[PDB]
Amino acid sequence: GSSGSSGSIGNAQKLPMCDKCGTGIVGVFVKLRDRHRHPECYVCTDCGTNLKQKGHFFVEDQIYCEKHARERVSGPSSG
Ligand SMILES: [Zn+2]
Ligand SMILES: [Zn+2]
Repeated sequence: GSSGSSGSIGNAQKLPMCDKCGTGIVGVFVKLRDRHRHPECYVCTDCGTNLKQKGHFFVEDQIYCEKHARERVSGPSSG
């Protein structure tokens, strides 16, 4: 464990907090339409594949891989 993260600081430039985890992003990242995510979180939510090239889909306010997304957008409906 690190048990660090020390350093007193006042105001700070606004950062696009990731959606998957929920933490202020810094540096390289994947900016979504109206949302923001990390360069590693951008991966699918079901399995976790790099949607960098493949791409991400919108289902129930979530992101998945065409492989999973298609299955969700097409099929049953979980209340
Ligand atoms: Zn994240
Ligand atoms: Zn998936």
